[PDB]
Amino acid sequence: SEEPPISLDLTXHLAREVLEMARAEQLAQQAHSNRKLMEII
Repeated sequence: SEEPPISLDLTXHLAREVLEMARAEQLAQQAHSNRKLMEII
């Protein structure tokens, strides 16, 4: 019910998944896509 905030702490760790991976995949798509468009113009 009330517990140590276990899910949150673990989210602390796997933020390297859902924030670093997510943010990286965004930077990747928005690098290469943007750089393709930019490379065109």
